Parts: sequence; C-alpha cells; structure tokens
Amino acid sequence: HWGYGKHNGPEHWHKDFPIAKGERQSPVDIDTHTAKYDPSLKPLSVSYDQATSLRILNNGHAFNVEFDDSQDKAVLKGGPLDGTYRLIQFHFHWGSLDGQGSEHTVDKKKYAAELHLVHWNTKYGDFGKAVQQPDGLAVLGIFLKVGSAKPGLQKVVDVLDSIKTKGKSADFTNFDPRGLLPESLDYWTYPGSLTTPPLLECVTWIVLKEPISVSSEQVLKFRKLNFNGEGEPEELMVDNWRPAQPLKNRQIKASF
Ligand SMILES: O[B-]1(O)OCc2ccc(NC(=S)NCc3ccccc3)cc21
Ligand SMILES: [Zn+2]
Repeated sequence: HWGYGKHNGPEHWHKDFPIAKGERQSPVDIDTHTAKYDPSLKPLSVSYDQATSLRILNNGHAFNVEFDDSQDKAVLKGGPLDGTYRLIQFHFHWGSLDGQGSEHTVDKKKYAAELHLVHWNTKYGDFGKAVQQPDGLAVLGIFLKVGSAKPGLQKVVDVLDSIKTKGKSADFTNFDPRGLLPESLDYWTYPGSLTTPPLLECVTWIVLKEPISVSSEQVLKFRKLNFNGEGEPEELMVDNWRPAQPLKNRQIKASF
C-alpha cells in the first residue's frame, strides 16, 4: 500500500486517491509576505486542561498519541473555527536530517519536524462523519526546530522503544499536550486536506507561527522507529512527510 518509499511515496498516491490532485490539498508553502493579516480572526482557544491521553501507537506511517474524545475534555475553538472541535490524537512528521521533515514550509524553509494535533467538529457526531465534511477537522500544526530540549516532549521520546514497529502500542495515560505548545498562539490559517491518504479535503489548518525547540537527541529517537512490522525487513521511519502542494485558489490568512 501507500507509504513514503521511492515506489509508493507521495508521487504515487494519486493513482489510488485521485483527490491527491484536488483544489485544496495540503500541505502548502506559507509565503509570509503574501499571507493576508485578517483582523477579524479571533484568538485561538486551546482548552486542554481536562485532556485524557490513552495510548501511543505505531501505525506504520507515524506514531499517534490517542485521547478520549467521547466528551468535550480537550477542545479547540475560536480563531477561524465555528463550533467546538475535540482532540482525538496527535502525531508528528519528521525527516532523516534536521534540514527537512515538516510538511508545511515557511518561505520554502523546511523545519526538522511538524506536530499535528487533530480535532473533529462535534456537530458531526463522530470522526468518521466529520472527515466527510469541508469543515470536519481542525488540525493545529506546530513546527519543530533543533536546539534546546523540549521537556514536555520527553515522556513521548522515552516510550518510543516500546512501539518500535508497526502495530505496536503502549499505554500512555496522563500525558499533558499543553507541554507541546509554543509561547505564542499567533497563526496562519487556510482550508486544506489530510496530508496522507485518503487525502480528504476536510481540514481547516491552523499553523502556529512560533516553532517549538527540541534537542538533537529527542528527534534522533524519532528516527529509530520502524515503518515495518516485527519480523519484517527493517525500514527506518524517517521522511514521513508529503511535500508542499499547489495553493491554487486559496488565500492564507494570518492572525498577526
Ligand atoms: O495527514 B496527517 O498525517 O496530518 C493530519 C492528519 C489528521 C488525521 C489523519 N488521519 C486519521 S486520524 N485517520 C486516518 C483516516 C482518515 C480519514 C479516513 C480514513 C482514515 C491523518 C493526518
Ligand atoms: Zn499529520
């Protein structure tokens, strides 16, 4: 199936998922000088106080930290959003080198990784129904640059040994995602899609201007993960990012 290899990577996805060449695909390059400041954009409201993390899983494409989304515990609202969006999971995209790894780029600059906090619109009842709507998901994207260590990321880094291969999972309770946020909530926003198959155009993207800093040791551990399952040839889970797609008929708005 699809992946990030030379034979099944992003350039091949359109064959099984034609929407790959759609009108509102993600990620995109954020041209800071062309983005339009929108004074009507409200401040973001991130309420992760009652977040309930459950487990961490290696799904063969990335590792996801999953949350209990049966109630409005951890939610995103405000900004360009209308309604309440519940946090269901977060994961990252990273490179084989510090010079690449992010999906979105800023003035063509690639960051070492990119965190995606995925939320779905409660007006649609469940995640499955939400992905079928143009405003079904809200994904908060946060860039990672290599520098000082990120304390709030260490609990994640330390459990990676227990989910090295595809299909592995581990309990991951009491993890506070607030420890992954930068100081500033200034952001760019635009309508887009999932960056992985099925590439549905159901995402309101909110990308934070301020990256978080992580250490070389922390990102290096991400690169020790495996795309393959136990008992199969080892394939290092690196460069699980889709390159920037055509902006087409869209305008990126800035909150600042
Ligand atoms: O492209 B991304 O890595 O970035 C942002 C993002 C958000 C959600 C996902 N997909 C999830 S939670 N399930 C897969 C699925 C989705 C829709 C239908 C079937 C199956 C992947 C990504
Ligand atoms: Zn993602």
